[PDB]
Parts: sequence; C-alpha cells; structure tokens
Amino acid sequence: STGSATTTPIDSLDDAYITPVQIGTPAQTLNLDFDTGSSDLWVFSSETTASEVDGQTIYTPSKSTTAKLLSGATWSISYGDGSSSSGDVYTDTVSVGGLTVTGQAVESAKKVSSSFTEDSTIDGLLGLAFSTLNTVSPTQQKTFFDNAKASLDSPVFTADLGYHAPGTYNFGFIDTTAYTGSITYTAVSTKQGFWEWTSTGYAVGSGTFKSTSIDGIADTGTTLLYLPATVVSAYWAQVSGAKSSSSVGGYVFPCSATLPSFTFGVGSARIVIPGDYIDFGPISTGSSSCFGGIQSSAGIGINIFGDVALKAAFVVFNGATTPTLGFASK
Repeated sequence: STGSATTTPIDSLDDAYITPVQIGTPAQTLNLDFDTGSSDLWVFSSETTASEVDGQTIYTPSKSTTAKLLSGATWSISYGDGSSSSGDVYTDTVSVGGLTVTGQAVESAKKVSSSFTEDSTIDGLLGLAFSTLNTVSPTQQKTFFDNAKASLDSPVFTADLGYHAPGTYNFGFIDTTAYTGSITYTAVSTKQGFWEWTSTGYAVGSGTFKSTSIDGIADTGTTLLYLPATVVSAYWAQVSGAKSSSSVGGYVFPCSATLPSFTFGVGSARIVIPGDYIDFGPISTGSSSCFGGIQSSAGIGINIFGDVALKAAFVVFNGATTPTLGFASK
C-alpha cells in the first residue's frame, strides 16, 4: 500500500503545515501538523476543555462506530517551545492520503496550552519520530508510520514541503518526479528517538564551504533552522544591520535587506536554502525589523533542521531496519 496527501502552509510565513487526516467511521477529517520531531498523534476533541477550543475542528469519538476507549491510558506531552497538551486515548481507524491504519492510538486532548488554543488552523499533531518517544502510559503506543510500515510497498515516507505553497507527504514510495538529481542518503541515530543525523558542513551565500560535523534532527514540526551559535553568527554577519535581540528572542534584521542563501552539507552533496526562505517578516505588524529564519540552538540542547531547511529539499525518511535520511534538491 501507499498514501499521498497534500500539506498546506497555515499562513503567509509558512509557520507550520497542515495535512488532512481521516479519523473514525464515518470519517471525521481533521487538519494535523505532521511532526517528525514527536511521536504522538493527538487531536482536539469533544473532551477538550471548552474554553481551550477556539475554532479548531474536533474529533468526537462517540460519533465513530470504530472508536474504542483504550482503557486506563493517558498521555501528556511538552514541546520545545514550551507548549503542551494531555488527555486520554482511543483506538480508531486513521487514514492519510488513501493509506489506512486500523487500531491507531488517537490521543484525545482534555487540556491544551494557550499557543494551541490560539492556533485555530491546527486540529492536532501527527507524530512521525520513533515510537520510543510516544508518551502514552502505561502502555506505550506506536506512530501512524510504525503501524503502517509492514503494509507499505517500501518502509519509507517523504516530506516535500513548499515555500509559500502546498507540498506533499507520501507514504510507502519515492516519487522520482518530485526531485532533481540524486538522493543522498546519510546515517541516522535513533538513540534519542529522533531522525538524528550529521550534516557535513555549511556555506553562507557564495562563500566557501566549511567542512564541519553538525549533529541535528530533521524536524518537520519546527518552523526554523536552529544551529550552533558559531554558524548562526557567521550567517548573520553577512547581513548589514542584523543583530541578536534579547527582547525579541533571536536574530533580527532590517526588512530592507536582501538575505544571502545558506547551504548545508549532506555527505558530499549540498542543499541550498534561498535567502528568501530565511525571511520571517516584521517582528510586529508594521515594524521595519524582520525576524530571521536561522537562529541559535544554544540552550535548546540540540540542532534542529526545521522547515526552513527541509522545505529546500525532497526528504526521505527511510524506516528500514537500519533507518536513514535522504536529501535531494528539487
């Protein structure tokens, strides 16, 4: 089997991407944030504290003939930005782009933090990291991908995110029309539960490539590119007027600037992020100070190849016995 679904930016900055997911019988379609940096599939639901719902589409298990309470199971998760959610668990039929899993753990939110409430376009998250990070207690649950894997033509999914445009998540096959040149595959460590890999270096604009190992995760659920302070400083030093602002919470730059590209290494191959991808616009409406899409990972504890990086590539998440990551230009 295979699946194929379109993923769509939630706003004009590509702050996140939503993908329609069918849950239950008859289908209830929710728009979920596919997140390769977490491993819980959770949704706004009929159980979510009413004051914490503001425009989201909710899953109502009582209206699904295939929903069953997973008795005793609870979940609770915190994300890198400080947001959080928690609740209980149902199993139900979940389909993505024509690909169906029966008995998928659907984690129903009783509580969500304010930043989730405030994002009316995101109805939940669908985790695509390794199932070892799944937060369901006392019986840990598997991701949609883990459950689907044995049924897939090939044990892979691919992320093809658009710049200010829709893209595609495919399951079970590699679309050879979706990228240019070859896919370069690189080793993955699953030791922390993430799609963790080592970039071979970087360049700023038309500058010389610096060979240097950068350990990080491929995370579709993170908006920006977070790299070591040395690297980030070298990038923003090429933008007149750019500075790190403690009050804003990162690097800002004059909105009148033309940003240089940023290149990262995948083995001997190179992925180029165009300068425009690194512009996240005015820090506040009408400001001439703009927020940068490359930020320091210092104090995160890990480097994150988020959407800013991933949307410049066709990315293969290879879930074979020995997992790997593939990157191609597109």
